Amino acid sequence: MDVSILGTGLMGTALAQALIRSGTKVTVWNRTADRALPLAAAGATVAESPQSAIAASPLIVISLLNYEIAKDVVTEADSIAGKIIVNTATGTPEEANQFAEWIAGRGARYLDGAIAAYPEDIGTESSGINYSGDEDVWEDVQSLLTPIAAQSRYVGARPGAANVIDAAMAGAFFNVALGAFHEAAAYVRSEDVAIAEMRHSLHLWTDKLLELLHEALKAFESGEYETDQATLNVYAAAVEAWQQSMQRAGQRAALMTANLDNLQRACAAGHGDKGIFAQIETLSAN
Amino acid sequence: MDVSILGTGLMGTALAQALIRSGTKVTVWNRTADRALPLAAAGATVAESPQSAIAASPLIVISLLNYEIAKDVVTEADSIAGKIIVNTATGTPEEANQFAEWIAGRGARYLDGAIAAYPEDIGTESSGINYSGDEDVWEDVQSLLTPIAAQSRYVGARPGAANVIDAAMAGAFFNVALGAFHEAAAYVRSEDVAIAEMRHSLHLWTDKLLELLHEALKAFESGEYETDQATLNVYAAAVEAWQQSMQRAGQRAALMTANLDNLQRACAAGHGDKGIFAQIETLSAN
Repeated sequence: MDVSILGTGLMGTALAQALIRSGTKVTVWNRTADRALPLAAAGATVAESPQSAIAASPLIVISLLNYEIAKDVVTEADSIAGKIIVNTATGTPEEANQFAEWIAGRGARYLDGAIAAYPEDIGTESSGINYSGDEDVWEDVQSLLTPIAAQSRYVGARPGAANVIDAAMAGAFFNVALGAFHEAAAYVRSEDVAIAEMRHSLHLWTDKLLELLHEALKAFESGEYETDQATLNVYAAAVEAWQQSMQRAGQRAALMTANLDNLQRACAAGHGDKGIFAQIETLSAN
Repeated sequence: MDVSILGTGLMGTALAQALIRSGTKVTVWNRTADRALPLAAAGATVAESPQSAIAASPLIVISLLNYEIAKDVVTEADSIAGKIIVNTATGTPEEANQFAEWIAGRGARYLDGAIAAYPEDIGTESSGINYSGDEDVWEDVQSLLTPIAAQSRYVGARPGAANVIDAAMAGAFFNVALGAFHEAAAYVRSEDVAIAEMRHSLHLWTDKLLELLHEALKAFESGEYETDQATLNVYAAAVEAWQQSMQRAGQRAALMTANLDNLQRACAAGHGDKGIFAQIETLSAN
């Protein structure tokens, strides 16, 4: 089974490159056009149009800026029927559900995608893609798609699901975490301590965070926030003290305040004596 | 050279245990008292009092609740002179600077400590301790202390420095990051997506975060926030969209709002077109 990629903007290219070395006939197409030139040299048919691209292959992997564009690009096909559309655009679950219902109604199969990886990562161990939607579909493309990422996982029948998790992981968690470290290093610099001396500990802390993440997950699946050691109250105190120390250093410490606030709410709603994982119970705006 | 540990409350014990297997004479003491019983069985002289503990050995590693207690415990020694005091209590830099100046004035040498590790971690690879203060001292105890942690680093002549970084790393960064993931997983659960499907990606994301941390660090040392790809503006948009999506799901998304706020300030102060590492320039309360 052969595949066509709509979009060559670094990712799509990487996607393509991986698929060719995996052992598959590949056909590309790009609205920017010239940017797909190199792919030919690799070993990929380029294509006049969307229409010819769609027509070339039974599996179509979209790789375009957003959903609006991908809607517009496969509007130009006339018939997309009996084809598999695999859209790896990041966006809302709503966007993914609308677009899935649309593909379904032009007699096409769908699978929504979300890519945890830098373009350069795609061949290698440091790469993961999640998919959601008709599981029948994922079953029919696993073998063809798993090769291009180290980790490839069907994460649920809701089309919007890979987008929820990509939001959660890349936004809610990842980006905030990356800001937290800015607050951190700014504090360290404001105490005229050398920021460099935070270098050797980085991997200890990320190693520690990972463990705890797994543990938080366990405690979210279970109801069990059994105290065990350091309680909500303990943490609210420690963080208040850190906030203050950060504030006195002349740092808005906004992430910390938000962390504190989250933690106090958990205590004030009477979770003060459970484990930290119980701060989850008070994150609804209510 | 031999050592005495004041405090056996899990950590101190672990500290002790490690020091004995390293090949050192060890002498313990505990105010809770009974809790030091087992250490004897390992191979450690227990001690009537602080005074006898201090007196037993030239190097004294304190391991007590806070600084107030450690002040009170070595007030009871009469003479602490020509001894090395190594205090591994977490606290403010101020607390560390007061206490260092005090030890210095009873003719004793000081080194302030901060422990990135769970008690159980102490023997093993997953362990680090930072020290700050007179570097002459650290030079005289490196060989005796490095064995008990995988990573042991003198992080500056400011006594308060190990406490600044432990605040930064464990509070500003670590704890906030652990909250961010609560916001994350709460969002995922609120879209009736299964929280379990965030398990396999965890180590990819923590692996990614580590790299970026190193990179942020590079860009903080350098002035160089050269754009290179995704700009402040790009990120402010993505995060606003994520916030909204999280909000619409009925989530206070406070960490995200704070992250957004941090990011907008950076743009409004005209960094919109540099790399994300430039959000640091706008964290002062100003």
